[PDB]
Order: sequence, then C-alpha cells, then structure tokens
Amino acid sequence: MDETGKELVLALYDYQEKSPREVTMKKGDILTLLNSTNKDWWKVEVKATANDKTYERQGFVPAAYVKKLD
Repeated sequence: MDETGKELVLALYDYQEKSPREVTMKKGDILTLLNSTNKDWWKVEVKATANDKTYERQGFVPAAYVKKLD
C-alpha cells in the first residue's frame, strides 16, 4: 500500500540538460518519480557521486524519453 506517487522510471534514450531546470539522462538509468502532472515533461530524481558518497538531486526531463517501471 502506498499513499504517494513515489515511483521509479527507467530512461529509454539518452538526453541532456537542455534547460536550466532539466537534468541529463541516459538509457538504462532509472530515476525517482517526483512530478508527473505534465505528460510533456516529468520531474525525476537522480544520485550524485563524490568522496565515495552518493548524493541526491532533482531535475526535469522529457516524458518522451522515459518509461515507468513499477
């Protein structure tokens, strides 16, 4: 049971941060669904890398280059 829209989506094709609010995506990379109120573009969350520590960051992406998994 889940009372939230916190799902996971997989990247279909390779994309880049075309906008200052969008992030770079790569085919095969799965991100966390944050905003899905826009069939056009969807807001996903990715992880960073530094000092052997994986951080977290949000970013918008084209819904035309993504596919929900769960």
